[PDB]
Amino acid sequence: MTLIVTGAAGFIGANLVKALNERGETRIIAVDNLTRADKFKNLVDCEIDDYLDKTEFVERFARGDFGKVRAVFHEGACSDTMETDGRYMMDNNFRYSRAVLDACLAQGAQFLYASSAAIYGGSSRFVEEREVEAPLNVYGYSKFLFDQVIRRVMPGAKSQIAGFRYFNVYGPRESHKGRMASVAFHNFNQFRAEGKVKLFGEYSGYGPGEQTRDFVSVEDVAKVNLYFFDHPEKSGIFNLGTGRAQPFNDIAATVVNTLRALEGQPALTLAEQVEQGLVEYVPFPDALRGKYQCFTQADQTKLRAAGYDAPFLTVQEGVDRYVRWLFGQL
Amino acid sequence: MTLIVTGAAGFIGANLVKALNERGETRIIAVDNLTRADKFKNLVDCEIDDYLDKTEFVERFARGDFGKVRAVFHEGACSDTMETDGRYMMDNNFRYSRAVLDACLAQGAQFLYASSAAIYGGSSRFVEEREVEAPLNVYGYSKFLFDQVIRRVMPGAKSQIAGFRYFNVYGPRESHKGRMASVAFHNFNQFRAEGKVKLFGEYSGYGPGEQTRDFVSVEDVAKVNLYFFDHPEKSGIFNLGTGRAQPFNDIAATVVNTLRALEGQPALTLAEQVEQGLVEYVPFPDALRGKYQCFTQADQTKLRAAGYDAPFLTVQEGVDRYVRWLFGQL
Amino acid sequence: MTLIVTGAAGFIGANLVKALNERGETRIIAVDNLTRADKFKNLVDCEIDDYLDKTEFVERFARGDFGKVRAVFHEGACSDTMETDGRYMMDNNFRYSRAVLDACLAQGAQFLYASSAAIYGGSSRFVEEREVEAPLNVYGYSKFLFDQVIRRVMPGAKSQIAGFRYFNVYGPRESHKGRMASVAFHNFNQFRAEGKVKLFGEYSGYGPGEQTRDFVSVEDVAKVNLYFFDHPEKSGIFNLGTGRAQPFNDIAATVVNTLRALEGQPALTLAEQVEQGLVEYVPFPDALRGKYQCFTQADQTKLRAAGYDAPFLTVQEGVDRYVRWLFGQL
Ligand SMILES: NC(=O)c1ccc[n+]([C@@H]2O[C@H](COP(=O)([O-])OP(=O)(O)OC[C@H]3O[C@@H](n4cnc5c(N)ncnc54)[C@H](OP(=O)(O)O)[C@@H]3O)[C@@H](O)[C@H]2O)c1
Ligand SMILES: NC(=O)c1ccc[n+]([C@@H]2O[C@H](COP(=O)([O-])OP(=O)(O)OC[C@H]3O[C@@H](n4cnc5c(N)ncnc54)[C@H](OP(=O)(O)O)[C@@H]3O)[C@@H](O)[C@H]2O)c1
Ligand SMILES: NC(=O)c1ccc[n+]([C@@H]2O[C@H](COP(=O)([O-])OP(=O)(O)OC[C@H]3O[C@@H](n4cnc5c(N)ncnc54)[C@H](OP(=O)(O)O)[C@@H]3O)[C@@H](O)[C@H]2O)c1
Repeated sequence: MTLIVTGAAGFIGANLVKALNERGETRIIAVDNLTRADKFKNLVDCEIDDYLDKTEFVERFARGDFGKVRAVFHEGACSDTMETDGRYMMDNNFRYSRAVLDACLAQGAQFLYASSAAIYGGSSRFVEEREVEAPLNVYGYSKFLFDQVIRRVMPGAKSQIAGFRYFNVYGPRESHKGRMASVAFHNFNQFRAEGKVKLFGEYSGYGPGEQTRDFVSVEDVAKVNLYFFDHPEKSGIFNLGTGRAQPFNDIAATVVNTLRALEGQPALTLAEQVEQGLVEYVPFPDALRGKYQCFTQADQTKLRAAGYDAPFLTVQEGVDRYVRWLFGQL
Repeated sequence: MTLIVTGAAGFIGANLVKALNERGETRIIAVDNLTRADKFKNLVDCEIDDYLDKTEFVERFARGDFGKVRAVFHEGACSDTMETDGRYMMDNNFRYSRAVLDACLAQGAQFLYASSAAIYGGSSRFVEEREVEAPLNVYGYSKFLFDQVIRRVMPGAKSQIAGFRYFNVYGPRESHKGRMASVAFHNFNQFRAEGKVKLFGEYSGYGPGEQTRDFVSVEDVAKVNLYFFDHPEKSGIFNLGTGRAQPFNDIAATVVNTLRALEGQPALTLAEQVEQGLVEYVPFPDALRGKYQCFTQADQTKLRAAGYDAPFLTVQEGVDRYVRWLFGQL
Repeated sequence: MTLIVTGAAGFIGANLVKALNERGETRIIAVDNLTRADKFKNLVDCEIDDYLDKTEFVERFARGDFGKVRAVFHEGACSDTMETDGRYMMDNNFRYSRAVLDACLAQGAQFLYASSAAIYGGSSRFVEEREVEAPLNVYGYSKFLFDQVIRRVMPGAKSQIAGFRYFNVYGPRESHKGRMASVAFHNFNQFRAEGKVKLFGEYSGYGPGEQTRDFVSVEDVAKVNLYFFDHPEKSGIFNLGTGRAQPFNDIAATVVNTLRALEGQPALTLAEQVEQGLVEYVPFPDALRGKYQCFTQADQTKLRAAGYDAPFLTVQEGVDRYVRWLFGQL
């Protein structure tokens, strides 16, 4: 009956908590780090039995302080793809994940954790295979390396181990994420303030805004998590995206067109938006050269094969919906 | 026989200590943090058995260093609503509270603790139910989450669990609270120093000074605590206010008129005070936008239904008396 | 045919040039100081024969560089009531006026010049008599003293000498005046930028926004000027105000209601606007204490008796038109 969500105050974690709550699961231990306070807003409409700081958790879990725990959704991680202290990164992501996993295996708790497509780096295949993994930054490396450990532990594991390589995740509860929030959230606040949105210009062969990613709503991230939570016999590392890749232009053009409908104005093509200065491009930062993915697209074979067969919200549906939820404040 | 008050050197905890002394209860263990040394003034006219820093107390209380303890008045918390380190807020408030609760439950000691009307946030109703609780800042969240825990502990709880959601408390012994002391106290000093008082202006559709709160003197706060102390059979989460919501304008008008009256001057209406420059309005801080409660009014129903039928001082009686008490200094 | 206007690129001067332009007079020497370049806008739709800086003008004028000159409209002065260098103020205002006056007398030219109601200081009568004149700042004194000199020179003067004590003037071509522009102009920009307007709070027994002035449109100012221009037989020093005094609140509220009417919204009362936060009050600046007129109202007796019988635009007609015109930039 007792559930544990780490990263609970965060974008994905709190979304999981909300989804658990909505199916009546409420005996939840929330673990996070509230040093940046505003995250708390994410848990205000939630039901949990306890809160701990990430520094007090592991040793108390291991000790059995929370009793009989059914599952741990391990979303807690430093998600700053620009953080430079790799020692911190490896301790806070990799080592920590390991102590959590060891505690789950020692107790028979299901272990559902967040991985990242950043692991793929500049690959042209996105299949859950070591062969094609080569992360561009130390964040991606911390995730990559934990995935390697998972592959060694999985065959001998009697309790569930399910890892999700989230792609570009967007949706409610990311408001606190700063520069690490999604492009859609960024585009939203930009249009509210300056009446126009921003995207990176040309870089490494891709036109302005033509860099493409697989954008997934949290709604679908939470659905997938619950599916494997419900099937403790399914273990593995799974891509979690839509299998459909789109340029950043679609995010921007969509956010703009949806904010215009909310005020009466008719939809515009991307080109009209650029023409009218509704979309403008910022020159690509030197700090991100060689460390940036210009293309990602989930191969969906593995996830579908495991029996998750529901459709995924498209950019059009999901971003439009997300902007409207965002607009819900005036 | 041994009593313990945390927050002992602060506003409400020191009023509790004195109230206990005024009934021959003097075997008190006092717990606070004297880093800001001026607080000591709150215990000079008091009788206590011991003083401990908040950091060395929880260890000694569980270990039973204080012998048999009848009750704990857990008033100690970080009361700075603008404190921004949520990790500290959750540790010093929430986690600390649970530890005190756990030791209290372990030893069958009564547990009377301070909550806060901040928990209700911008809600339209003020009844002790999860459905109207939405805190606006992390301070509120730390009080909120402890209350949720108490609702899970309570049914099984052998011993007394008394939690009081204080509203806007004013009165003596709050002199050290700086920017967190009551508006009454601020106005007094302001008047003494500049010959005028200040209030926030228009914010969120409330006119200047027209934001409204439920103001309760400490005296009433101290009576309610003693009542539940005398009644270990009574347990619950109670609103502690007067049921009567007044605008900030009233406090100021009262402070100005009481201070005028102390110098043989006639009373003015608010409309005269504003026209005379005795009341002026500072524009509303952007640091408070969306984090500020514009309306509170205690729903007394649950507190009455527990046998506390005594009447509460009004703003006119309480502020007047407090202002006169303050005027005692030269 | 040759006409001179000092302060030509400033507020009143440029209105004189345009009005003269509109009855066929285009033989105009313009004299100003364009260091703050933006005043140049004031002359764009105008016809002038020459432009000189104020520092090179007087020598050339007295020497006869401009040939026969019918009249000089002397509007050029430092109009910063908050300027603290009184040596500069007396040189740029008082001595400059005397040098221009002398040259006029010797050439036989009409001399129309700007005085100021600032001359009356905190007086309770506003008649053109020495007995009720006592300026509060050095600006006022520079005009005050010059007027005394005119009263000595006028008896045996062969050409026209007309001096106008402008009250609070408002209207187009004051965009460059900064903190010295009319309150109507300030409110317009305050409202366009923040959807609310600012006025001074209580000072010296006048409530928030209650200090009153005699507000006169530049159109009337230009009209009175043109009248005496037409009648060289009339000399003297005259009040140029409406005879009607309103509080600043009237200006504020008239500006708000007029802008609201343009966005379709309904008109509000002053107390409504104050309660809604549309009008807020700034603490009176110490730098103005004892240097600030709380009341002005022109006694029109002398102006009428000289022949000027026309009606003056009131605040409601004038400010409304000023606001609509100002709104013409979008
Ligand atoms: N598009 C996406 O959002 C995306 C894509 C790929 C992977 N992911 C993964 O999704 C997970 C959650 O991401 P998110 O979007 O929700 O970011 P997030 O909002 O920052 O959530 C993470 C929260 O957990 C905290 N935390 C960090 N390390 C922790 C630890 N060792 N134990 C417990 N809590 C910890 C973080 O706070 P502090 O860091 O300040 O301590 C943060 O508040 C991460 O594992 C991330 O790698 C997300
Ligand atoms: N208007 C009100 O007065 C109001 C309204 C709602 C709730 N409350 C609650 O009433 C209680 C008392 O508030 P107050 O007005 O008396 O403010 P206070 O004067 O600041 O009292 C708290 C004192 O306890 C200290 N303290 C902080 N954390 C502690 C801990 N974990 N253990 C022991 N002592 C600790 C504080 O010092 P440091 O913070 O410097 O460490 C402070 O001296 C608080 O819990 C507050 O949340 C008050
Ligand atoms: N509320 C009112 O509008 C009001 C009330 C009473 C009297 N007045 C008088 O009306 C006249 C015009 O005022 P205004 O509202 O039009 O202000 P203005 O816009 O500042 O116009 C005056 C212009 O004359 C320039 N100037 C200063 N000294 C000069 C000089 N010795 N010779 C030639 N030009 C000079 C000024 O530039 P710099 O100063 O930067 O050098 C300024 O550009 C002033 O004499 C003023 O005292 C106005």
